[PDB]
Amino acid sequence: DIVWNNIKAEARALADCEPMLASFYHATLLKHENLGSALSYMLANKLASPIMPAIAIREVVEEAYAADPEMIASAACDIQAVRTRDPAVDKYSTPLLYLKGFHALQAYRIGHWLWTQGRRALAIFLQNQVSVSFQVDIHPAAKIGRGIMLDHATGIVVGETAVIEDDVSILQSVTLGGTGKTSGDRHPKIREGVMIGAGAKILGNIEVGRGAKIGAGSVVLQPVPPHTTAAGVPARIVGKPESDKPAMDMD
Amino acid sequence: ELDIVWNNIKAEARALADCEPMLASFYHATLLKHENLGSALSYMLANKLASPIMPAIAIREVVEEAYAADPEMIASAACDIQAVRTRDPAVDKYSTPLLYLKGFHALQAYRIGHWLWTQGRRALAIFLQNQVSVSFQVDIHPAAKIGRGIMLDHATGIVVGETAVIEDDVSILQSVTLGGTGKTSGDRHPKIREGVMIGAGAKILGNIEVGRGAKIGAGSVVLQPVPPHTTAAGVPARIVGKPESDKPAMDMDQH
Amino acid sequence: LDIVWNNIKAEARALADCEPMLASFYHATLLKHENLGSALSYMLANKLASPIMPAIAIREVVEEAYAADPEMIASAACDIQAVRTRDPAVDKYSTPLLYLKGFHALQAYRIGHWLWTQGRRALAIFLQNQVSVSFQVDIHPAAKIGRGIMLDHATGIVVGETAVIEDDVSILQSVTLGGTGKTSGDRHPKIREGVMIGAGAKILGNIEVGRGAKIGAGSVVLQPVPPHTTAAGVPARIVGKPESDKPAMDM
Amino acid sequence: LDIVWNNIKAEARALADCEPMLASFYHATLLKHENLGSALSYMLANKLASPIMPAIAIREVVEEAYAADPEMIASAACDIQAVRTRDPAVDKYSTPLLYLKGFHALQAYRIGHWLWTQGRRALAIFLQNQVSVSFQVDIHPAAKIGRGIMLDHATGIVVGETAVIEDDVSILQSVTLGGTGKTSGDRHPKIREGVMIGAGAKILGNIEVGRGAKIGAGSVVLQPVPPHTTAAGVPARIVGKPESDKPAMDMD
Amino acid sequence: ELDIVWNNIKAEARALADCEPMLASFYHATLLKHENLGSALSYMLANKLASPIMPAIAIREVVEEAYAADPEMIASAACDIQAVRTRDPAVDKYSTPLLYLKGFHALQAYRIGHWLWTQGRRALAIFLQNQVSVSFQVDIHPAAKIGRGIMLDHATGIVVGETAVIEDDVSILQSVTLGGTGKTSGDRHPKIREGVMIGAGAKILGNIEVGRGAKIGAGSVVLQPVPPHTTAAGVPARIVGKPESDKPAMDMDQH
Amino acid sequence: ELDIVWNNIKAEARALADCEPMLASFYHATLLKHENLGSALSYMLANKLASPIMPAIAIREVVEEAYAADPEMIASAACDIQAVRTRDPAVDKYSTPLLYLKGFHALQAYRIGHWLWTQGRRALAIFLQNQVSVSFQVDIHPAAKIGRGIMLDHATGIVVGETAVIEDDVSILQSVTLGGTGKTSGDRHPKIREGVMIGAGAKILGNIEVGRGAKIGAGSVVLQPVPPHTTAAGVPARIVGKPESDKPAMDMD
Repeated sequence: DIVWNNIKAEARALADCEPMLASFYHATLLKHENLGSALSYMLANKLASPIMPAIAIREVVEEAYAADPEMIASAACDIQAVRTRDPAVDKYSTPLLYLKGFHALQAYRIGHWLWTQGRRALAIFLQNQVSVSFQVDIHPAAKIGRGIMLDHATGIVVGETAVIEDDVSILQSVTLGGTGKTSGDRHPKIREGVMIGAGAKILGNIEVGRGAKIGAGSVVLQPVPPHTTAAGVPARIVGKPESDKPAMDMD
Repeated sequence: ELDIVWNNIKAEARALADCEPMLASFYHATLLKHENLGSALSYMLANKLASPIMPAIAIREVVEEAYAADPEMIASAACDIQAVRTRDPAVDKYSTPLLYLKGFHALQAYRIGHWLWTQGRRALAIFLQNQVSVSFQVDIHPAAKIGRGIMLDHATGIVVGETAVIEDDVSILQSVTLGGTGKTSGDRHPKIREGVMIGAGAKILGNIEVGRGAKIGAGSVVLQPVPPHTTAAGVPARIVGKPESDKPAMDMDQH
Repeated sequence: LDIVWNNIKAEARALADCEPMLASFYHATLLKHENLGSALSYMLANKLASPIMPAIAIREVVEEAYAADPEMIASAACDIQAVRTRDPAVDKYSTPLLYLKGFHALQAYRIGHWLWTQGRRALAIFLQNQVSVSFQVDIHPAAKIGRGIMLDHATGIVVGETAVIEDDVSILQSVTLGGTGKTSGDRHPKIREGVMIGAGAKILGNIEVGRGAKIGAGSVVLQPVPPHTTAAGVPARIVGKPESDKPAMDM
Repeated sequence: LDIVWNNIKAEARALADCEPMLASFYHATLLKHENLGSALSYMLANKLASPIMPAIAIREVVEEAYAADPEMIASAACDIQAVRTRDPAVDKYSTPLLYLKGFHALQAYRIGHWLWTQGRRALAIFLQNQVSVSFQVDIHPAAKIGRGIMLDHATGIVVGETAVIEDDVSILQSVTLGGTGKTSGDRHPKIREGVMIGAGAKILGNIEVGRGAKIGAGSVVLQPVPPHTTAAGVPARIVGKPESDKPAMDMD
Repeated sequence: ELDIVWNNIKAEARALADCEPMLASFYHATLLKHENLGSALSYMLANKLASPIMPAIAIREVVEEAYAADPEMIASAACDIQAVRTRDPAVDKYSTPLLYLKGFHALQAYRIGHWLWTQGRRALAIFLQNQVSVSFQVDIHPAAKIGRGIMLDHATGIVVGETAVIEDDVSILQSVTLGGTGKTSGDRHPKIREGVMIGAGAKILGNIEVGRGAKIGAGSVVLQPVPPHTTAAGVPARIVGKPESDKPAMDMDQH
Repeated sequence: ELDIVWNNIKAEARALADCEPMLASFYHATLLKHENLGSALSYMLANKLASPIMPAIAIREVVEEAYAADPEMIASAACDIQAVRTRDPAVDKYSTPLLYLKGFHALQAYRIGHWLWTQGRRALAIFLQNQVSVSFQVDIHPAAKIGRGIMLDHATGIVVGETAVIEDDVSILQSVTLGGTGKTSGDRHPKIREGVMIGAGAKILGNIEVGRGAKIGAGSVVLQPVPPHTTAAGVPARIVGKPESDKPAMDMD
């Protein structure tokens, strides 16, 4: 509710800032009563393709938001996460309009909901369109929570059996990928509060304890305990982070 | 092998057509309406490569030409499908690579640009090479010599340069670079041999062998040659062991 | 600018005959223009075009910027020369202009930079993020980047708000000149004249990279790096001194 | 409106099986909707979409109008019935909705009309002219048109600012309900309930066409025309009286 | 009358390719890259009928099917090309109808919908019929029986209804309606016979003959049958004379 | 006259920009961002003529060339704007023709193809002629000689052939055909003179004068010459009168 009024606020100012984009700001933000509508609009535009047009995607997204409204809530926490944690982002509207990490994340939620409902064929279709379109490959069966930030995002991979809990922050090229040719648990369970830096690779079914910090470039083959800074290739513990939840700080 | 894979695709397609009404016509357009795999492949390549400069319809003419002129490309692709199905535990269907997976699409798009480059049609090969980079996030120079039964899982970020070779039964992941060194033309890209796995975010630079059955770890930056049946790793790459199978491409043991 | 522009035009006439399907393309992009500045606005308009801002409208903006700061066109000619010599895969002055996303993203950065100078932030941000989606090269408009630069392959490059890249630098796929902290202010690398950075480096925070250094592939560089030094490893220690004065020219 | 909608849905299920290439089309346009109003907003959004206003954005506008004046949806159901009976080429309640530019233009008029009532003139005009280009039907939003209307073929229809068309009218290609003068004010026909107008009529100025008349094909009608009369000729004199009460229903 | 016409198209195309650089690739794509007329026609129809619902690539498959199944359609179209070139003094080239003239395109699109309707593929035939109305402003019901050597010059506004017939060597202009009467199915559309011209803005309603070689006046509204070798005209249509040539379609003497 | 019309367009545009938020950026893109009418015209023609074969950006280069080479086109178009505003009681704004009216667009697209044809760029002129037919339902051969202050109101169905002439201050409606006869090249299209109105669905065939100030009625099929200051009509066309004004184009009686 409060986040949505700032978006609308910022939008009125931007509409005056840049005439070329007035109608854009009006179409994406100002014409909607609430965030859920701005989200279906944005997802429809960003996922649209000849095979499924915006208008048809929007029907699907609205279905999912009608059926599990906490998605909209999740996304509002995802907006707040970016605004504080990204010093490049000074506005509640920037993620919603412009940031592929945020878009991919919300597109994941739709495919997740679809997969919950056993609508696998669609979930997979979208998963892969999102890869091509936003350069983020998240399997719909992954369990991701609220207040997440995929900053820059180009190159993120997250596989079938992964979990990401609330208040996590991830960067470009991070892979929460698997090992083996065999189905079953083989993807990381990343716990509440973790930061992962650019170009980490975290493979197999391994915990990353509640509050840990995976350094940039790190390749993490073994479990990593809470409140620990892992790093190196492959990853040994070089540290303990400077805050309880290093996701909020981005050291 | 190409007849049986094609009937499973068609089989799966009939079921999916019923699974998801919104996409019936999609499944029909991409898979069910075709007599064979080669047709489904030209369809898919035409749609995925299409651009105002060369529309699907025009790309398809080119792809069909190449498949008419070197039908083993269709064969190669059927081995690429089988490779993914077994090696990817996320992929439980012969149709998933064909419909959805940019690694598979980029790979087949490479084969077209390769054929073009063999025919001296360089301008086109380059055009496509770079469109495929933009469209699928895979940058493969057409002059590279890549074989059958290959898997570019996830694929975002793969680079493979002018003088590289990849032999049959190789498996590669996101961000792998088979890139070169120097400002000078000539051999300067890896020759990756039959059976290798390369993990996420490797960088393998210059003209260096990677022996038949080796395993390049994730994150690894590989400046010197790597012998057969060896597990390289680290930045830069030293040998930390020997892999757990003959051909670690088939297993995907990233440990 | 005039020397090459004639080579581009030359190469174009030959290519027009090489490949009939693309004659009209070569004519539209290169042969129909009196100078490089026009070929650049054409190419940027086509490559940045979107339903929200069509080629025709983007071109008006690019032409404005080139009218207002013509040294952009100059910068881009040095960017073309840089690629031709340093890329042994590229044997033609026209290849970067037509085909190479690194080159396109780089020039698109210059437009967003100019826009940001003029306080047209809303637009600069819009373009920054379209370029991320379209070319997989995220760059912040506020970064200060110079002439004779090469982003070879490019997929995955990130460069953040407070970065500097000086003249005669060469960067590869997945390089991140990214930041640290949740706070605004200087937090991105200042990469100096002559540096090469190899594939998949990650250079984080406000740190110098001295005039002529060489960052190895895969390297994660958390501390300052002195001139004429070869850093490497994860994290990065000095393993030597490069083989040329300015290792950007050699690769 | 309920019964017509179930036939559409019925026909759609059969067609979905008839033609695999168009399954997803039939599903997208007809089968996935609970009611006619939704199928109408869908169709109008797709057909009016343009880079300036995308389907998604048009749909929001159409849904607004249908929320604000639901009798539009009703009007359109009568327009569907009209075509099915009066067009011997049309054997299905779904054909107008999917395929017939006359029907589309007519419903697009209703949206621009509603917009113009709300003083949203700039939009109404924008759409009026997009519809001209897209469907070759130029209807000014300020015209007052009613239910059970059929614009069969439609290419070339013009209908001007001050025209009225009442319920149960039928019009063909190239018909112009156009005006005269350089001056604003009443200058367009008031066509009354039951009229047929044939191909390539031109009916100019502020003139009645009485309740049940029949304007022949090719006719150029400069003077008023009384009820239950067959006009014709260039210019139009009365050559008779039609064979039915309401010649719109017959198309003699 | 094919094959010689096709070499002139190709000839003209080579010259035009040099005339106009902006359109080289267009001339190459539509004409020069094809071995025969049938291919240029499927190309042309695919591009011109393409829509998000059915893309060029998909339409082309359908057109090729029809041309494989009833090759005389290609023949018919070559006679339609010849017809325009002689009868249109604005058209000095065998390629102009194929590239540019909506009458010619709509005509050939009719042939596809006709073939479809013969095969009982009504839903598609109707879809195309109406897309052609929107795209080319020509509304021809697929069930109409139209023959070779026809010219729809200008074409904007032509309507031709379910039960109409047009025989070989007919010429029709903008706004002509070969439309019907009644609310009832059955024969109710004109049977226009070999050699007729119809001028701009005629309206010919109901099941009525127009004899072999007649000439319909422009603006004419024709409610009764019209005998061979007769010039009808007026609103409604009475006979004002006899035309100046045997087959007034070939001349276009509109007086 | 071209300065003052252009300031009204710009004026109207700001008001409309506030009227309708969905279209602000449209009004800004088409009208407000341009220094003069010539730029707004190249913009509009580029967007409206754009196609996969020739994109807006490429068409605009061509239109700008023509306007640089024969600036009186822009002038012609300003007279075409004024013509519509007065003569169309449905049009109360100098900007309506420019944004929205296919008659106006087709007319200006004709001017480009005409210029191209004068320069011997026939292949392009023909390409555009026919795209305009498909896109705007107006079929005007580039070789026709058409003048300023013209109004194609509604326009759907207009045809105008190779050897036709339309002089200044003419007004034409939907379905009008200035078409020809014969299979033979040479003069065979009407020479319509200054001041004529032609009503809906006229058909005027062969090489015949229509004198300076005449009025062709709606539906009329005109096979013989028609003298100045005369009201023709009927099928075929005989003289039923004399019009109520000197130049019946300005009145639309």
